[PDB]
Amino acid sequence: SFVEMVDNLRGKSGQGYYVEMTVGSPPQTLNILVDTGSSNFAVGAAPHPFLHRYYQRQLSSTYRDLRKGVYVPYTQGKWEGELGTDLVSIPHGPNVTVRANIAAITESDKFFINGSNWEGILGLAYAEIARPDDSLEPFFDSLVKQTHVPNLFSLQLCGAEVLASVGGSMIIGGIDHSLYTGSLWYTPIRREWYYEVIIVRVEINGQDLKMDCKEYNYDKSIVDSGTTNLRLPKKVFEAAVKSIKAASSTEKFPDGFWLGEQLVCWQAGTTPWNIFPVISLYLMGEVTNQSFRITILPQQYLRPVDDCYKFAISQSSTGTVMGAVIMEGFYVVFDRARKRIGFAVSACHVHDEFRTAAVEGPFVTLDMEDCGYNI
Ligand SMILES: CCCN(CCC)C(=O)c1cc(C)cc(C(=O)N[C@@H](Cc2cc(F)cc(F)c2)[C@H](O)CNCc2cccc(I)c2)c1
Repeated sequence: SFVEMVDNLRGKSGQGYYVEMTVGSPPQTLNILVDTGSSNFAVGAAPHPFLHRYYQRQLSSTYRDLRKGVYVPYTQGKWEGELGTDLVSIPHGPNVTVRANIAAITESDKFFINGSNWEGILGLAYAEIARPDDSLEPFFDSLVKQTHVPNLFSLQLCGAEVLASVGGSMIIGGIDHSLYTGSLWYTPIRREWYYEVIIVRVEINGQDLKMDCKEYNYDKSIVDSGTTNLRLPKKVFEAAVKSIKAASSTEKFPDGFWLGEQLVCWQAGTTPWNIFPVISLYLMGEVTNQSFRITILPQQYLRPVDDCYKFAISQSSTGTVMGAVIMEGFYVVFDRARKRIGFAVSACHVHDEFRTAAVEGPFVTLDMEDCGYNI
């Protein structure tokens, strides 16, 4: 948790947060998307219309070919590449250098984003979901094994012609207490593959959705910085939108808005935040029958793009995805060492004059274990 690591993240609204890294010898500078939703470290390694620079293996004296192909299919897009290892560093991170697996991207489809300013991706999740298989050690694992950096990292993602620039901090190896206020509440990492968690209750403006909690984790729920929106299973999504619509019934918006397709704008500075309800996600606590809640404001789920916004909540077919808009305003600790994820109100916490993002506990909830999808 270094002062030199504060504000080491940057990006554009809806295009992901990236950190600067160097690869090879001499160091080749590249901006890398911070993704807790995957486990492969990959970098563009061949010309592409959206890439202004890329990894050139031939220029690295420390590059070693692993003579193996690799391919990763995400929800959004996919890429193909060649495996190898090389020295990697994070200029505004711990002062260490490690030899890590690197997938040199040679072919991709709908992966890179025009104007995003990043050229690669850093999968921070576990080996179990790494490709080709779990034998390909993820970056963070290599970092911990090769150095004395504690097995933990934390993310403080902050909110906001071109898209609004965003900023944040990735604290590697510790917790920086100046980045949050109040107490840190922890939910268990259910299984070490994605950063899987369990949601036991969901409220919209204090009103319980009243669903069998298995629905909230229908298939699974994960914490994913590589995805912008809060993605919800069909049944949960419909209930949530229906509730939000009713709360903001004072005004009417096109279906395109609710479908997160088209945007909605208001007279500069008049966005009626008060008509939109807060959303509370109750996460399983470290103790049976005990949970805590993180409360999200509309300033979070209505993403900036007259002031224009897009509805940052959408339907998922692969489980709940607590994306960047949910993480923004909270300090999230990925405590791998104790298999838990912590939440606390961020220093760049979620706004409002009458309301505010919060992390509150405990709340007694019986049978939280039956909320998960049992393989
Ligand atoms: C970066 C923010 C902007 N974008 C992208 C532009 C629309 C989003 O908000 C967005 C939206 C959707 C609907 C899906 C994804 C997505 O797939 N993200 C992965 C990282 C990533 C993929 C990529 F193709 C582009 C990109 F910018 C970011 C993430 O890992 C997925 N984790 C779950 C998982 C599933 C299967 C397999 C594995 I392994 C993991 C990102």
